[PDB]
Amino acid sequence: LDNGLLQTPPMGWLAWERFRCNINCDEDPKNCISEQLFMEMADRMAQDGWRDMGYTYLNIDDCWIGGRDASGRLMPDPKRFPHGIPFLADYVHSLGLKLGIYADMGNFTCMGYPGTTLDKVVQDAQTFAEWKVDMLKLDGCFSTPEERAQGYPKMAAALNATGRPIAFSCSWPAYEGGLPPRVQYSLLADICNLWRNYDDIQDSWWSVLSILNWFVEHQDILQPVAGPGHWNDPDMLLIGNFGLSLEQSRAQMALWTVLAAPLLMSTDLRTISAQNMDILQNPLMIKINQDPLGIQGRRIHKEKSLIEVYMRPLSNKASALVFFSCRTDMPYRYHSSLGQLNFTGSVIYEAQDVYSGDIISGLRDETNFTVIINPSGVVMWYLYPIK
Amino acid sequence: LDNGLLQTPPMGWLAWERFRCNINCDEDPKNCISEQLFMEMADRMAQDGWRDMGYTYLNIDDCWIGGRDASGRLMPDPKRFPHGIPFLADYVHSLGLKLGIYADMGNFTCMGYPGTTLDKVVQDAQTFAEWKVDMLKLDGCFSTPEERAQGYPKMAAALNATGRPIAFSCSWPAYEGGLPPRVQYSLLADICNLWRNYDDIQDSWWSVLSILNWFVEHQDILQPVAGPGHWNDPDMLLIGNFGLSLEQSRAQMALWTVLAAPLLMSTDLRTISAQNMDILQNPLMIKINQDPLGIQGRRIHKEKSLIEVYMRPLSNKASALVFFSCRTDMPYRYHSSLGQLNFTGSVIYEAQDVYSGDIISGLRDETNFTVIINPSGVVMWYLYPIK
Ligand SMILES: *[C@@H]1O[C@H](CO)[C@@H](O[C@@H]2O[C@H](CO)[C@@H](O[C@@H]3O[C@H](CO[C@H]4O[C@H](CO)[C@@H](O)[C@H](O)[C@@H]4O)[C@@H](O)[C@H](O[C@H]4O[C@H](CO)[C@@H](O)[C@H](O)[C@@H]4O)[C@@H]3O)[C@H](O)[C@H]2NC(C)=O)[C@H](O)[C@H]1NC(C)=O
Ligand SMILES: *[C@@H]1O[C@H](CO)[C@@H](O[C@@H]2O[C@H](CO)[C@@H](O[C@@H]3O[C@H](CO[C@H]4O[C@H](CO)[C@@H](O)[C@H](O)[C@@H]4O)[C@@H](O)[C@H](O[C@H]4O[C@H](CO)[C@@H](O)[C@H](O)[C@@H]4O)[C@@H]3O)[C@H](O)[C@H]2NC(C)=O)[C@H](O)[C@H]1NC(C)=O
Ligand SMILES: *[C@@H]1O[C@H](CO[C@@H]2O[C@@H](C)[C@@H](O)[C@@H](O)[C@@H]2O)[C@@H](O[C@@H]2O[C@H](CO)[C@@H](O[C@@H]3O[C@H](CO)[C@@H](O)[C@H](O)[C@@H]3O)[C@H](O)[C@H]2NC(C)=O)[C@H](O)[C@H]1NC(C)=O
Ligand SMILES: *[C@@H]1O[C@H](CO[C@@H]2O[C@@H](C)[C@@H](O)[C@@H](O)[C@@H]2O)[C@@H](O[C@@H]2O[C@H](CO)[C@@H](O)[C@H](O)[C@H]2NC(C)=O)[C@H](O)[C@H]1NC(C)=O
Ligand SMILES: *[C@@H]1O[C@H](CO)[C@@H](O)[C@H](O)[C@H]1NC(C)=O
Ligand SMILES: *[C@@H]1O[C@H](CO)[C@@H](O)[C@H](O)[C@H]1NC(C)=O
Ligand SMILES: OC[C@H]1O[C@H](O)[C@H](O)[C@@H](O)[C@H]1O
Ligand SMILES: OC[C@H]1O[C@H](O)[C@H](O)[C@@H](O)[C@H]1O
Ligand SMILES: OC[C@H]1O[C@H](O)[C@H](O)[C@@H](O)[C@H]1O
Ligand SMILES: OC[C@H]1O[C@H](O)[C@H](O)[C@@H](O)[C@H]1O
Repeated sequence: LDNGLLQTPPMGWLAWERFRCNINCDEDPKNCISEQLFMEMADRMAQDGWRDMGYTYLNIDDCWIGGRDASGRLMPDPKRFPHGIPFLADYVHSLGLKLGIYADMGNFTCMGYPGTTLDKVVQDAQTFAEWKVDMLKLDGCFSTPEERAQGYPKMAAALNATGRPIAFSCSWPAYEGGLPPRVQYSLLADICNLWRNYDDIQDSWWSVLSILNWFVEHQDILQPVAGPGHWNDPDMLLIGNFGLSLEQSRAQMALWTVLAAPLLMSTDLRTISAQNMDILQNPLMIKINQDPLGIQGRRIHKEKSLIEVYMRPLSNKASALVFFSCRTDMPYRYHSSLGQLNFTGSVIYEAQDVYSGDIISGLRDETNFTVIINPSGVVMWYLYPIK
Repeated sequence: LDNGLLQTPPMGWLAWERFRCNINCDEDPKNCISEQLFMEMADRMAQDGWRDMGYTYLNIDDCWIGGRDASGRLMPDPKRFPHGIPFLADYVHSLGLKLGIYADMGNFTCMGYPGTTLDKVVQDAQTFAEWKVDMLKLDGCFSTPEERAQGYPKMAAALNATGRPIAFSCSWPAYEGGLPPRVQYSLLADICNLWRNYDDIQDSWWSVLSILNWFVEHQDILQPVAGPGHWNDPDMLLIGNFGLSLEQSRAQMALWTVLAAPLLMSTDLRTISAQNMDILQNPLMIKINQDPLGIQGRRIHKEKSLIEVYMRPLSNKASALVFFSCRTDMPYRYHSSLGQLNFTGSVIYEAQDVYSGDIISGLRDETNFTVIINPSGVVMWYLYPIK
């Protein structure tokens, strides 16, 4: 979408994966979807280094809506959002952050809350802009393919007309199988800043691999359509939650980064461990994710030893390499050379290990190197020519 | 097997899952299959509370064999085991531990090392006894159904004839699909102390789940056949390795415990975290696993919320309950009562949460309770009557 927004992938926090549709504020006041939850997360983002590292979006997901008023104007749940959305937006802006909200192009949201039907698109866009929202996630439950085909372009146009810059996250392609001929990616890129192509992430390694596999199988289609202002969205980071081991957490971060994915966390920032914070706030990792070229990476090699190699081109003739072990046994000593990974001759390279900080220097194409990769884990290099 | 051994499930350490067939001691001297590795693990088991908690077996797996001498007698790899197996057993015995060894009923071991063919069964049994081995794991690679049907009883008879008590771990049923009519559990119970029924565990949550689900699907057959002296073996514990998150690690321990499974670790005891050590060395968990009745537990309840309940009867009218979440979203508040979990009578119970240590008092059959279960995680209760 040509609205000047998201020239690099959006970094932030999204409520959904961790907090879902928990509206029982009587039994569970600390973890229910509410004004309090978002304010407390905003506080952590501002105080604990998150905003400073680039995580700027605080996004509300499903289950915020209370109904529509006599004019058809959207309202939050009065008990869970007693001060309303402008209050929350103003609060988030006062901390140097941006606020995202959620709507559904259809009769209802996926959890059955009031939907943004075709005749409500313009009104709801105007409402969001008036509230000073900075991002909209438009889901596609309870609609037909033709309704979505009208509705997503209509919303992009309605948002534009408000005059407020609002980042547009579309779920349109996920509902149509994510692939040609039903999905037109040139069209999507003209109307959306980012799009959910595929299944909802769940808090499991199986879910991560399932998404990873789908994006890799279809990378010839998906890789070229990504760039500044228009990203593929493999869904939220699971880092800080229940399903991923340490190696797996490091793996998702590295793989989302080489895929030029949004770094949208969804975790309790109030209780996040130092170890998981270290992953998400890794400065070189973020630098790579936020590379100005915005070129999505690809899997470039697959071995029968079950080691996969991913490569992302970066600015200043630099590259990111992810050595990824799909093995389930033990650490694997992977022997290779840059020449075997299709690098150009005569150039001498240097690598910084993104997680350890270690520097490997004097790498010519023919230089043999060994990387030790843990099972379900990665080794990630930031690679650059040296003069 | 009526040899006076394993009246409770065996507890110890097995090399395979974590260290596999790593024989390259030139490049990896600290992690290769060698006498040093086993001596170092023995020291850890003696010094770090493992032995005193009940972890007594230290088991060599595949890839230890050098060959056969002129008389056809097995010898360990001379470079990797320079002092010989008797030296290692001596060392193990001096620390109050027991030594386990590996052989294969067939042409070769699964990794292609010399096999214990039918004409070598007796000689190998005598060799292990002379070496003062305490446990034998007999694999079934590179053999026919008829060879196994002859060989496993032949080895049991041979081991018996040596006069040395040697715990017998049989993989026979795993090569036969693990089920009747192809597997005869009445025979296995008479000739083996424990048997691998099913697939090799790998370092992943998916692997734990597939094993757990196979054992649950066939529990009507498998539950009754286990007891003092003869156990089902769902394979090694993964706790301390790479593939399991904290919740999943706590889950495998709890679930292996209610299944009256062996507690055979396979992890680097030199670098194991305190958090993982606290799981494996949990005194009440071990007490439950080592319960003198040796009655294997069952899944007693399954709900659409994807919460599963397991129950294991224990000595002194006590029970172990495992509330297991197969959800992949967020913590779940499970509402139940003992009466809904098929507890009868007017008995008043008290429960101790095995992980938190918390005590819940005044539980009658009708009393409503709530437990909070994390995704891919468990809540475990030790439940007992009070008067
Ligand atoms: C509502 O929708 C409209 C129409 O889509 C949006 O207006 C566009 O906004 C974008 C982003 O700000 C504009 O793109 C920028 O144009 C700059 C100059 O273009 C001029 O010249 C062309 C002809 O050559 C004219 O069409 C145009 O009117 C301008 O006069 C560029 O300099 C910018 O360059 C950026 O990208 C390059 C290359 O990637 C980088 O090197 C630079 O660093 C820089 O970031 C950029 O391309 C676009 O021109 C606007 N279109 C129109 C018709 O005005 C609104 O933004 C949108 N409003 C809201 C509220 O969402
Ligand atoms: C080769 O194979 C034979 C079996 O064919 C094995 O012999 C068995 O060995 C076990 C273990 O040593 C014996 O079990 C023990 O029996 C002891 C006495 O029981 C006798 O008396 C009763 C009278 O009612 C008879 O019914 C019974 O047949 C025996 O003759 C007990 O003292 C032992 O009790 C143990 O368990 C209790 C738990 O309640 C504890 O309190 C005790 O401390 C103790 O640990 C035990 O039950 C068994 O009797 C033998 N069977 C036969 C048929 O002889 C060989 O061991 C095996 N050889 C090798 C080396 O593997
Ligand atoms: C989006 O919503 C529209 C609007 O209708 C509204 O929502 C419905 C689910 C009902 O709750 C309505 O009371 C409400 O006005 C849906 O269009 C409507 O669908 C309903 C139910 O399918 C239709 O009523 C049915 O008519 C058939 C006869 O063909 C009977 O067999 C049924 O018993 C029932 O009475 C109704 O005609 C229709 N109304 C309009 C104005 O079109 C629409 O289905 C829904 N779209 C999607 C994609 O979910
Ligand atoms: C286990 O091995 C036996 C022994 O034969 C060995 O393997 C042969 C291929 C050859 O290399 C011999 O020198 C070895 O001693 C296998 O039994 C033989 O099977 C082969 C078929 O390849 C056949 O030619 C012979 O007649 C068989 N020998 C006898 C006398 O039994 C057996 O097949 C192997 N079992 C499994 C399941 O792998
Ligand atoms: C790299 O190592 C391989 C061993 O696999 C060796 O054959 C080759 O000569 C080495 N290449 C160079 C240029 O050192
Ligand atoms: C248990 O809870 C149910 C509602 O879930 C309630 O109807 C019932 O009265 C409770 N039972 C007791 C004994 O309090
Ligand atoms: O109910 C909200 C839920 O709806 C869909 O499933 C989306 O794909 C999820 O990301 C989430 O927004
Ligand atoms: O209907 C719920 C919906 O949620 C997401 O958008 C998924 O991508 C879809 O495949 C579907 O499961
Ligand atoms: O090769 C060693 C390997 O062989 C078989 O697959 C067994 O089931 C494993 O437990 C292990 O002993
Ligand atoms: O040789 C590996 C071995 O591992 C397990 O025991 C399987 O159940 C067997 O069928 C066999 O594949």
